[PDB]
Amino acid sequence: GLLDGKRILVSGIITDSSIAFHIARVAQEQGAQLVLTGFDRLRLIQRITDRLPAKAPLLELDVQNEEHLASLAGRVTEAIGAGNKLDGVVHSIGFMPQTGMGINPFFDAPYADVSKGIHISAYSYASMAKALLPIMNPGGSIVGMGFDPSRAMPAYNWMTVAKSALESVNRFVAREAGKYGVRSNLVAAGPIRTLAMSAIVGGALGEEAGAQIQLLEEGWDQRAPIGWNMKDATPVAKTVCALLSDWLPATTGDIIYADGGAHTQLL
Amino acid sequence: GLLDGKRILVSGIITDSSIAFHIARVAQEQGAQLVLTGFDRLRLIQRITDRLPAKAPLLELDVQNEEHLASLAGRVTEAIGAGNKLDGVVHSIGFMPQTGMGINPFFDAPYADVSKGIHISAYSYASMAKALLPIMNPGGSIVGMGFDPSRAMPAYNWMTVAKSALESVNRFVAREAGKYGVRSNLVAAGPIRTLAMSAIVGGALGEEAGAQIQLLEEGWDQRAPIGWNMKDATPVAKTVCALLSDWLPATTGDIIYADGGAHTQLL
Amino acid sequence: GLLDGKRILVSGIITDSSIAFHIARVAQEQGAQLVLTGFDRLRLIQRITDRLPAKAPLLELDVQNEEHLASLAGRVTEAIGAGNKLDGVVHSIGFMPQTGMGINPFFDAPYADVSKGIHISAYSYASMAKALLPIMNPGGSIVGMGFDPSRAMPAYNWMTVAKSALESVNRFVAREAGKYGVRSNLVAAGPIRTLAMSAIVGGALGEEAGAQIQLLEEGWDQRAPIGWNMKDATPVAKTVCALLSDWLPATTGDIIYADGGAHTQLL
Amino acid sequence: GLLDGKRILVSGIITDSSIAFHIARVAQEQGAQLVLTGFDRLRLIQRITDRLPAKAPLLELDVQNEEHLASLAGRVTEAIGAGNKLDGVVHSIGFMPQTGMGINPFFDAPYADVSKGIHISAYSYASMAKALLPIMNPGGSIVGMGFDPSRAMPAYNWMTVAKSALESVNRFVAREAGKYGVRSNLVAAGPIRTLAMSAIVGGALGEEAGAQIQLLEEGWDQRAPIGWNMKDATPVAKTVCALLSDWLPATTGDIIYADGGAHTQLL
Ligand SMILES: NC(=O)C1=CN([C@@H]2O[C@H](COP(=O)(O)OP(=O)(O)OC[C@H]3O[C@@H](n4cnc5c(N)ncnc54)[C@H](O)[C@@H]3O)[C@@H](O)[C@H]2O)C=CC1
Ligand SMILES: NC(=O)C1=CN([C@@H]2O[C@H](COP(=O)(O)OP(=O)(O)OC[C@H]3O[C@@H](n4cnc5c(N)ncnc54)[C@H](O)[C@@H]3O)[C@@H](O)[C@H]2O)C=CC1
Ligand SMILES: NC(=O)C1=CN([C@@H]2O[C@H](COP(=O)(O)OP(=O)(O)OC[C@H]3O[C@@H](n4cnc5c(N)ncnc54)[C@H](O)[C@@H]3O)[C@@H](O)[C@H]2O)C=CC1
Ligand SMILES: NC(=O)C1=CN([C@@H]2O[C@H](COP(=O)(O)OP(=O)(O)OC[C@H]3O[C@@H](n4cnc5c(N)ncnc54)[C@H](O)[C@@H]3O)[C@@H](O)[C@H]2O)C=CC1
Repeated sequence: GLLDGKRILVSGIITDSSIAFHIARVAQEQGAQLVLTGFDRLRLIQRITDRLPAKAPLLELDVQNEEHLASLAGRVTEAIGAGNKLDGVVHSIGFMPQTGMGINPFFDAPYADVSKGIHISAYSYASMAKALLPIMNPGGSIVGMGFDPSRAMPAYNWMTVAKSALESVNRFVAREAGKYGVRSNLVAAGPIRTLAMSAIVGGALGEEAGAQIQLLEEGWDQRAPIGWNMKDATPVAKTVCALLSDWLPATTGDIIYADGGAHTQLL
Repeated sequence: GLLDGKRILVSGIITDSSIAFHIARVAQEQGAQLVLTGFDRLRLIQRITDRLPAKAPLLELDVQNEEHLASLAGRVTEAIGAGNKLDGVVHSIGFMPQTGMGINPFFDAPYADVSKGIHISAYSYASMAKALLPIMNPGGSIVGMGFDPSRAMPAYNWMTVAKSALESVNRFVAREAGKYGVRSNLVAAGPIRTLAMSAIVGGALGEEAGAQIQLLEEGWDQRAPIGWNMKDATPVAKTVCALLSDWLPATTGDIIYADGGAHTQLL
Repeated sequence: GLLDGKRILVSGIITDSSIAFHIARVAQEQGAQLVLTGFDRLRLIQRITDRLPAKAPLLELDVQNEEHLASLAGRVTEAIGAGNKLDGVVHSIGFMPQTGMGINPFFDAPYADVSKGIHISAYSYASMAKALLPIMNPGGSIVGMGFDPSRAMPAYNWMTVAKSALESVNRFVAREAGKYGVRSNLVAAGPIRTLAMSAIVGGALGEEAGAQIQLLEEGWDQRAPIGWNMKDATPVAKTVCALLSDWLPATTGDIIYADGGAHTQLL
Repeated sequence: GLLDGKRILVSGIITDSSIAFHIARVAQEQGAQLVLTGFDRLRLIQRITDRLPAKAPLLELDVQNEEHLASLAGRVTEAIGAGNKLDGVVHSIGFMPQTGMGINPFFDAPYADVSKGIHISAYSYASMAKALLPIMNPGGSIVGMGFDPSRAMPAYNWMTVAKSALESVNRFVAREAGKYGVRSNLVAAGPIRTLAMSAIVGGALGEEAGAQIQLLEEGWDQRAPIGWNMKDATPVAKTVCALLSDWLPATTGDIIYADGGAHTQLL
């Protein structure tokens, strides 16, 4: 069991096709005891998570809520029992109001909307770390979910800016986390057919967005020297588990690309 | 005259040691007619700018003000006369509340403070572009001021996150600006002894910040194969002018490092 | 056992402080059956490898020898028995004549000497892949050893050029290897006290080299948010094993930094 | 005149569609006195260069010839007159035997052929610098021609490896050149329809190469936010001249992308 004995907080389960859902599953299959957090439809999330191969306490956490962040460590040690600490934290949380993604022209997202997306998608990586490093073991691992934002791309727009900010935050959380003996890294994932992703290629945010995203994903699989299957989140899940394991013990402030190799190839 | 005939909006003059101040000066020495914008002490800025080798209208612009952004193009064509357009825009604007720079631990900047810095230092690059591309000529150039945020560094903290977001914004403004025949680029500058920079090495934001920044700059000059003189902004000024010229006509969404070569060298 | 059942060719064992030595050891501790290759002192290597926690056939391979490359696949399937294939190949081979490292000024390495180092240290990664992909399983993994060559550094000189070429070769072997269902990646390691490394800080290649390398390594541990211990190769060993495992199944043409996080940090 | 008064050695003119040809032309139009070097058809090159807007001495230089390198500085000061030095050197030289480009599979280039291409296309950048820095002024500029080798691409194959090595060499020549007050940089150009380029899209090196290159170039113009015209070398020429000028005085060991902005954009 890659993750035998480890206690791991996995955030961001919203449906059974969330990337966190699969991380959660592969983690349990691998020996880990989890605690889960969820955003706003908690009953829905409870019903979804009932399907993991094992039970796991579930706590509410709205990353924009000071008080939830304040109480989080208490709620976690309670759920895992006093005298116990986390070995692993997964941040798999993201959001950008739709005015910052694809419908709208890039220049028409208003600041209050982008600030919200940066808050939830980038800054919150620091918040979770701050809230949780006090309850983590030496040898621990924080892992966040990004996508390669180093070139601009159609439709993703401000969400790419948010991911750029996230990569930079991650390099700073690594500085803090290191004082605890704790690694911090991002997994840069290829596009994965989430419920929201599907809704977008179905045109949820306008037709030209839809067509652009669709063209983006097909290009991925073509460049990926080992292919990319957007229908299958589990190679990303496995990658996160590798970073939660003790098998990358000298990597931090870093980015692991689970993307089929697509970013290393031009045509 | 590198810039003969060009009309250029240069933002961000606050003292005679602002980097915009020198860009302004080198630009005039080079043939350009400028319009200047300033933030909040306009009388102060007027008195400062009186010293440039030529007169230049001065307009108020608070990058967080919708109405200033709204009116900006009107105020500019008025100042340069109807039927005239800009060839050049300089964004040399930045700010991060001090809770996000160095005193404070990284995890204690509150979101409202970082959001403010991201607003002024990153998002505003899109705002200026949006406000001004309607009044720019084919062959034009937007240039913003950054610093290399690809590795974390002590004290700069959230300001580095903000610069990471800026680089990503710049790649998107390039997409928009290209429809107008207009380039967008950043100059990544080495550390330069601005009034605020000095105040910080003098300990304005705590002693350990001060010492860290001071150590940062000395490392710069040591790595720079051609040296780096933080007392002298004019090699950065000249670099911005090169991007305003027609001599980099195939570069955009890009980053030019005016940093003595320091980023290309490890020890 | 991370590597249970896998058959793995590990090249480059020359002493018990070679990085391959530890990869070999951690791999065996982890379930793998190995075949080993060695360069020129085969009796010496046999005596060294006798110390691994398990036996492993040992084959001669001089990466500059056409005939050794020609025969290699035969010799390997013989050693592992017909009808069996490799799951894993480790390239941990490197060399640059000393005229290209540190004594000599950079401009005085003669081409014939640099060509030799590029041959052994970069091109040979393609050669091993070519010689061995015919005997590898879907799901396999080729892993080479590099160091981050993206900034120039004192003394390493042409060896850095060679590592730059290696990273680029690796992106091409990924293209080929993918047709076999096989990943190709590099581990970028922090400096590790090998016999040759020690000899150099002891001044083997001149005093100023020695002092520069020594300054390089101390800077590493200072930047590394989780520290770097050049005396201990085993975090690199573990990283290579992670890439040999099935836990990074969507990464290829890529670079994993086992370097304590040092490359993500400026000061 | 951007380059008024400067003396500049421009290498690599072979036809009137060579990139050096246009650099040469734009440089003269801009005030510079040139000395030119040529590889092996000197009479041909003389007849070609007769067309520049001004005369320029022409010297033979085969970058693989020790004796030509040995004598080069003598021949140059002779041609420019004793007591005079160079302000500018252009390296616009490249070659990879066709076994390393596109016909052949990547694994079938033999080392002796790749070594040749690395010799001419990468190592020679150090050679020219070594041969010429002794006859350069403070404030001088060495400029080489590359293409972005950071992702693998079809057909270019070993020539991409060679360009990877070149970028790394350039970071080392910057270290040496800095002791003379001299900058070293590369221009990364978009694809440009040279005679050899045309021959290749015409299938000179096999049909699938041809089709791949052709697909590569069309993708360039599509990503380039300001377009890319492979028929027109003069935006690259202008970029090189910008680096020869005094307008990028703090950039070295660096890479300027004259590529329409294509590398900053994913789809
Ligand atoms: N699906 C894709 O193609 C890729 C997604 N990613 C990233 O993976 C992560 C997970 O998203 P997916 O699983 O793809 O979609 P998802 O929609 O299943 O996950 C988004 C999670 O963010 C949570 N969330 C939103 N606002 C929140 C708040 N205020 N507090 C707490 N949680 C909040 C949602 O509840 C949801 O569980 C995101 O960072 C996404 O950007 C990275 C690469 C690719
Ligand atoms: N000084 C340094 O070592 C380096 C500075 N930079 C960047 O150069 C740019 C200029 O800063 P410096 O000249 O160094 O300092 P400075 O303090 O002279 O310039 C800052 C400018 O931002 C303006 N500003 C702040 N808030 C504003 C708002 N709401 N609206 C409009 N303007 C506002 C200020 O009025 C000031 O003119 C900034 O982007 C800075 O981050 C980049 C590299 C190095
Ligand atoms: N030690 C260090 O600080 C770092 C080393 N690396 C790389 O790790 C790899 C292994 O080197 P170390 O274990 O450090 O030193 P080492 O000297 O123990 O390993 C070098 C291996 O290359 C082999 N070799 C040399 N010429 C050969 C040829 N013609 N054919 C076959 N093999 C040949 C040697 O026999 C030796 O086994 C090299 O790629 C090195 O550049 C990467 C990062 C750091
Ligand atoms: N054409 C393209 O799409 C791009 C070309 N480049 C680079 O621009 C540079 C110039 O090539 P182009 O003008 O495109 O082609 P070209 O064929 O006109 O120039 C090649 C030059 O290399 C010279 N050369 C070859 N072997 C030599 C030797 N032993 N000694 C001295 N010179 C030798 C040739 O004589 C020729 O003048 C090369 O570095 C090329 O890789 C960079 C980006 C794009």
